[PDB]
Amino acid sequence: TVKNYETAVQFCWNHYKDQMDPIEKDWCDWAMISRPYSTLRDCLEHFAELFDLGFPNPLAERIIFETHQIHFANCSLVQ
Amino acid sequence: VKNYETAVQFCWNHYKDQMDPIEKDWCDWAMISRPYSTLRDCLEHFAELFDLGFPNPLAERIIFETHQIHFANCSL
Amino acid sequence: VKNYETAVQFCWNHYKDQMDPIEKDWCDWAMISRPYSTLRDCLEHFAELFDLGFPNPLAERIIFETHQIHFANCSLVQP
Ligand SMILES: [Ca+2]
Ligand SMILES: [Ca+2]
Repeated sequence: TVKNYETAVQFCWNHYKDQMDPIEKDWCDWAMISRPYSTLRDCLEHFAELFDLGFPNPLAERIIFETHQIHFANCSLVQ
Repeated sequence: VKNYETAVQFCWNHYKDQMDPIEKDWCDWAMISRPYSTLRDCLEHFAELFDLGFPNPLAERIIFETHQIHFANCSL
Repeated sequence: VKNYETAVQFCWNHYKDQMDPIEKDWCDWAMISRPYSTLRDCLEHFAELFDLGFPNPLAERIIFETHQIHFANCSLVQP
């Protein structure tokens, strides 16, 4: 039922992974992958405002660092 | 505070003074967000005051810094 | 620039063109803010041009790259 920020962040991440898991072959398609990533960021900020925490905030930024390490860090910058 | 670099140091020290006594709580994400927001507000207030963009490379180094010393070892 | 990825290379190449002649000043924070602000504005402009979110993963990889090659080892205050 989502009643604090930590569990909100889990909610956002879970929705994000549901998008990212089955499209591994396109993680470095920068234009395409910008959509689910936007939905992650925006979810993170939406729930930051809902719980009156600022944005960015440390948990949100750990989450953004985590996707960069697991999805994007070893992508080529030109396809 | 004669310039941006010394304003950034001023911001950074008001932040640490808030953070050092509450090491136990550095991974209480809700709580810790407050002093962190003050640091960002400070970094941005002084950026505009010295007519520099935000984010900017020095402000970003301060953000990496606090992630490295306060939040890196935290369970998510 | 036929797409976002090539837009991001134009931004990045223009940035390096301004940075390379001022290597002795990469740690002059107030000074080096100008070319960096232009880089961010360039990344955001083309982002909005191609109706992608900003920030986005590719743009963030460029940010990380300048932090790694330009600013990682600078003193936080000049002598
Ligand atoms: Ca805009
Ligand atoms: Ca779009």
